[PDB]
Amino acid sequence: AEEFPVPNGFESAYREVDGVKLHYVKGGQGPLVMLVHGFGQTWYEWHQLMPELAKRFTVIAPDLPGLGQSEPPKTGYSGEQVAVYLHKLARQFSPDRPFDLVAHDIGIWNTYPMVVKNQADIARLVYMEAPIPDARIYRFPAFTAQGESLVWAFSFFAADDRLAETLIAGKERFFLEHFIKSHASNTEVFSERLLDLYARSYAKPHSLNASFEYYRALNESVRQNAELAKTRLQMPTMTLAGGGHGGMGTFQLEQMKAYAEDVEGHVLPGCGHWLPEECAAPMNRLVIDFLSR
Amino acid sequence: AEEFPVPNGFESAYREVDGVKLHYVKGGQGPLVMLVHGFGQTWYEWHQLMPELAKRFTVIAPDLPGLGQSEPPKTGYSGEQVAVYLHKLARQFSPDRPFDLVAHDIGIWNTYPMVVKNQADIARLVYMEAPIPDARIYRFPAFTAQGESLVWAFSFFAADDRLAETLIAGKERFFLEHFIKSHASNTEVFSERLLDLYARSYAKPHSLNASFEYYRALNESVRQNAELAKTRLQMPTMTLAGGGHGGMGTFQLEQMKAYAEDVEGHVLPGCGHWLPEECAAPMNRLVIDFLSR
Repeated sequence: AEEFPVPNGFESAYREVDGVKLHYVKGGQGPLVMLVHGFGQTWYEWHQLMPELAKRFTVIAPDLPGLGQSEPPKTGYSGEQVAVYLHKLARQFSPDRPFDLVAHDIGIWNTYPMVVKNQADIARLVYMEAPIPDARIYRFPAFTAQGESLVWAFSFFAADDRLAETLIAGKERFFLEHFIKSHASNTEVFSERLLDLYARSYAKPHSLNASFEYYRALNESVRQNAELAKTRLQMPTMTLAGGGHGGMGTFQLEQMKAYAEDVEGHVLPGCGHWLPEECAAPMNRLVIDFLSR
Repeated sequence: AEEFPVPNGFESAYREVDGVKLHYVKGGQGPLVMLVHGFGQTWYEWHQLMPELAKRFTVIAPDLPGLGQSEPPKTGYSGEQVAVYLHKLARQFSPDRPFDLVAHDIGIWNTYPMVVKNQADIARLVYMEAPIPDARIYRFPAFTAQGESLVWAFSFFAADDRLAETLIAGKERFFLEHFIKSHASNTEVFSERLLDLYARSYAKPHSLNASFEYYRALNESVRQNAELAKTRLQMPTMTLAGGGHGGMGTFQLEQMKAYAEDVEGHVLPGCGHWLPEECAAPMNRLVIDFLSR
């Protein structure tokens, strides 16, 4: 069974990593690039970018532990813990060469530690649409002069007593449409059909819970990154962020500069949080050109 | 049928104000004190204070429009609109002399405009545990190093698509318990019977909706207050805030200083947000003493 349609010429497979079975979609030939999705989604967010990338690279797009068709982690959900799974996965397919990394949203939280701890394993890096967990997250506002703020949901998801699962179970489809669209500038790309696909996946009880566990581990990740960030990233990096409603704007690049010696950043106008879907053409182009240098 | 037990010597009654049937509980003799409840609650949060005050004053405790047993407002839920009803209600009972006003939580939002615009009508003012809606609310953090922040619910409640009603319906009891206790230092005062009563009341579909419409109007209230605030309050005022988990701390007095010329404040150590229930005795004493001067 596949929760989402595999692109022609790609395979859907699984690999056991430290006792956890990870689902991934793989295709193409050449140097490895790993694409890591974020909250509310799965590998499928990369499905339009993958075919073009696979013309030049071996592309692998895993489901984060607990999400999509991947089993929950056995250690925990903090960035440093989850990153081990992803680093090892990538190294199964690129054991003797560095690989490229593209990550979106909590894909960042779940990769940063393995990047900083194995810098020689990472050739080039693309980060989009989310803060690296650090003290800056504590400065985002709970409420804005426009209405709901960008990250109030962090508290919702992190709340005790399984507040979020309890309220959202049975209403996953409704909640996800609200969440995704409220964070979008080009909301029209989120058809009822596409939303059905994403909602069916995260409605799996272990997936709904795993979604929130990432946020419940966020403060732990912040504490981990406080130690880890004493060494800057040395490889070429690019940040992308949406300039429209729901996007991170200049924050993405400004924070990344504290983390990387070599970074070029882009803000995409009229695009919100969901770059691969809201603004496929310019995002795809930026990523492909960057990785193809 | 009464949603909550009326204290001996008080009457539960109704008055039509501008086409809206408002419910209140009234007793005592002497000059009038109006007690205005906030979110999650009704007139009943004042039920311990009322018979002590009723010894020196005529005490009236209304249900806010749409909450408890009061009809929804016919105009709207912004502070300036709601304040009209509460002001006219008070004047029916105290046409010939100024009355006192005690307000908690969103009771503040719903009274400030009528206070600032009718200063001659207000003898003395007590505000506890909530910001007057102004730009300061945009500084509260979405998330904290300890987990869920104090006011992330502002965005949750203000969200469209009836996000809050939709998620909370059928789970009203569960949600209110978590919300109340997460904003309390003294959770023990909230018995299953007490929570049952409050939950039953706000679970009325029009009451559940009314609850969040106050937050959906919050930005409008902030804009209203930006004009109103040009005139400072001149009457004697006191602020109270909880010093423990869930409380506003020093913020309450500090904000009030910018609005009022004559203000004294207290922070109550060991108490959270729900002062009349968590810390009835010291709160009652401070209010009674302040008003009895």
